Amino acid sequence: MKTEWPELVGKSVEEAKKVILQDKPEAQIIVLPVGTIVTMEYRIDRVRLFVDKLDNVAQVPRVG
Repeated sequence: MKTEWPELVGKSVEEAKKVILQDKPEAQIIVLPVGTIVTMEYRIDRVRLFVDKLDNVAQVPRVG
């Protein structure tokens, strides 16, 4: 199972969603500002995108 998407740093949310859904059709994609604190529970189906002021992916997306 692919768990990380280093190739998406710098890319838009639209691009990131297209790629993650190709790779991971069940993905629940969540978009948060960089630095947002999340709760600890694990979801194998979730991929969070931490984005910058311009809605570009700012750090490597991972499952969880």
